[PDB]
Amino acid sequence: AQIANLILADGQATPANHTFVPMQPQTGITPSQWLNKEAASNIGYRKVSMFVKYVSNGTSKVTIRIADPVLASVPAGCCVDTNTPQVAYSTFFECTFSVPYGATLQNKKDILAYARNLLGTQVVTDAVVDMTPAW
Amino acid sequence: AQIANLILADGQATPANHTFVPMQPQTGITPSQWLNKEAASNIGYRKVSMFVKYVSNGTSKVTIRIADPVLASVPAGCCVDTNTPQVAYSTFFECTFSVPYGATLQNKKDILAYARNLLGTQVVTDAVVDMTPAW
Amino acid sequence: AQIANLILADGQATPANHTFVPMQPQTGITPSQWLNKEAASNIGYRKVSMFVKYVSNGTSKVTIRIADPVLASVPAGCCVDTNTPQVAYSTFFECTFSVPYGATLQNKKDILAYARNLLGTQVVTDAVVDMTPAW
Amino acid sequence: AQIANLILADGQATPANHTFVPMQPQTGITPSQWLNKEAASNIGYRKVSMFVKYVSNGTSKVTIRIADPVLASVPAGCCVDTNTPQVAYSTFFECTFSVPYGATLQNKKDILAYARNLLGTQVVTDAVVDMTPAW
Amino acid sequence: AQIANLILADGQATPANHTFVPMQPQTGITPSQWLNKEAASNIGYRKVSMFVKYVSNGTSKVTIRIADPVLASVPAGCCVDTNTPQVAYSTFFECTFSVPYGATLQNKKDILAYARNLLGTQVVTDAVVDMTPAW
Amino acid sequence: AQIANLILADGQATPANHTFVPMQPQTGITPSQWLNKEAASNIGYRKVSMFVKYVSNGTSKVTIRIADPVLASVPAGCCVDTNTPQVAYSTFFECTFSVPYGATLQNKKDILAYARNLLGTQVVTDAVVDMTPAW
Repeated sequence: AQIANLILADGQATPANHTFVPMQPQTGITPSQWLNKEAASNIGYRKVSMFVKYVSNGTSKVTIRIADPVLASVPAGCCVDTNTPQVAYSTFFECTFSVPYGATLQNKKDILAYARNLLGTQVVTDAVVDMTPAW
Repeated sequence: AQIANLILADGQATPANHTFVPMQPQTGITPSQWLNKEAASNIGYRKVSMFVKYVSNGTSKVTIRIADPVLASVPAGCCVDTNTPQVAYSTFFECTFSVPYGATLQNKKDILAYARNLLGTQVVTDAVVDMTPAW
Repeated sequence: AQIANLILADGQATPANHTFVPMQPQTGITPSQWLNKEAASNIGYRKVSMFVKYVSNGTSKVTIRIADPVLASVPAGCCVDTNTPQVAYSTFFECTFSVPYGATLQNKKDILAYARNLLGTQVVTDAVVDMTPAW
Repeated sequence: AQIANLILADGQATPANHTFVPMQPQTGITPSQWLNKEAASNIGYRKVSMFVKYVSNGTSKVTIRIADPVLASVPAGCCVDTNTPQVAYSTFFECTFSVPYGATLQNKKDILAYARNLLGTQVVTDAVVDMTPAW
Repeated sequence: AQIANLILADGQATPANHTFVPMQPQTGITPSQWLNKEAASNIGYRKVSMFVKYVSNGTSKVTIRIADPVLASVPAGCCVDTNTPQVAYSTFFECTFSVPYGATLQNKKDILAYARNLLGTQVVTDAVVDMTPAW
Repeated sequence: AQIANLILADGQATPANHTFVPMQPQTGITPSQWLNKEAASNIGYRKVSMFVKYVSNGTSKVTIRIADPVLASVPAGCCVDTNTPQVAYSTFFECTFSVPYGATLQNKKDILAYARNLLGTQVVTDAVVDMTPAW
């Protein structure tokens, strides 16, 4: 997988696809990372990043983080320098897969599928969106 | 979501549903958690735990961790006992959603969808199974 | 040479081509490296790494190292874990070309050819396989 | 393999064979080594040397080094004592095979072939001759 | 922009394309750099290098330098060996684009075009080649 | 080269020629400089300046800088009088040619052409406009 564009669909009544241009690939410590480039200021750009640490005799790790910021919009007549905008708040998602040495390709398939199916579960969607726990 | 059984499909040619009995609900200090209860050994049970920390003025946090013990993959010569480190004989997935107070319902839906679509992406599938990163 | 797949033939009666997926390109500090990705275990993957340090006034250096884990050869009684030293359960080949600044293109071609012909020589083949030196 | 002459072909449009007389064989610490005996002075002679350390319970090692020097030629009318010549620069190739105890003859064949095929690869010839990396 | 070959036309009656093989991609402090690979010795290789510092809130900076070295041809008198070359002199071009936070994309286009056209201008060609100012 | 008008094409879908009336000829330390004269206030005038330091025995130096300022449009809130304009920001381009004593006239031509073509290159256009490095 050479680095290339990334297309992720937001959650709406009808999802609309959002595109992520690559900015830096994975070499050494630095992780591969993409930018959305949709917001008004350079700071509102939504970003994704990933790093695949392959440990030949040890615990390999895949780390992913997704950042969705929302900029601070002030009334139009008001005066805050547009050259200095701030981020009001930003949602974050951070996950890490930990795969032992000597794990079967089937074990890797297994855990990937468990993670994806769990995040697709009604209890998980319920918890993240409505803030509703499993009581 | 009252705590109840949880059904997650493994990754195979034909995926097979695996069931998760609940063990305890979510409390203020303990996270809700389930158990696979398939393998004969206490070790081979697969666990899934989740916790929804609501912060009425601050960053709420949903935390999820999935553990799949792969003892089949362990060589016959290696002995597994209480002192064997967990991260050496089982696969793990850990994610955390961070949701600031004042996030629109649409922001919550958005980040849930971004996470799920990203883990569905081919680049992620390729990186977790074939260990191949984005270079 | 943009980094791309690498195909190396093993030594058998009928040699069998083995493919090497690229993992990361060559950077100023990290060397370009590939992976075999054949054996089921993370350990059994065979790696090949290379780095070309250009010294515009001095001794440039090309460095290559090849690692073939032979876990089949390990006795059943011996356990292999993170603490097992690498050089005990895998074969290794490490070479370094040192090219001074001001070397004619013909000097570079020359030493490449001398190295390749020497490793092709029967004395080298005999010494590496049958452990028999030149006495 | 008793020590005997060595014939290595340089890299040219049409390679021309160069011969290496043996000077010292491998006994104890001292490695087997051959000399080209083609250059004008005794210091320009190109040399090859090899050592096969057989470790019965441990990591056996085959070490090879090839030295191609180019002497310093000064204008004929100029006066530098011909009894005291210097080497302007010299190219070097150094490789080490590391073979574990208990490695199959097939594993030894394998790694020898991987090394030879890799040094024969277009990316390797490109890197050593043109100073071109894998980017 | 993944790093790839770079083709630049020299200044002649009829310009001739010169190719620049990459040596180093930009990562951290280390800047992207390409080499000409035409002169025989490792020194004569011409070098182009660039570094893009993106400052998310501030003055971002693109820095570029072009180095055209010419090897010295010594006379008989000084008696430096024909084989050890030295660089006589080298022409240098070093530019820096400063792009502030609030800059329009059209502004970025504008200034790049002004720079290119100004290096095209008769006044600049006159000044750089004949050392004649604009009096 | 007596100082005279200077015409430079802006970067647009269709470039439009912009004229630069001279203000100052190069004399002593004071460098030649031209002004755009398009924005209404004396501040918005864009400025091009150049200085040719001919060093009869040493490294001669041509220095150039292009300043593209954009006037600020204030909102109603801060209540700076409509009549007093302020400069919001300005893009800057600054280059320096270094020509050593022994440089061939062909070498001067060469480096000027390399600079112009490199500012033409897709990598540089990409980097300056989208702040994307050559990774």
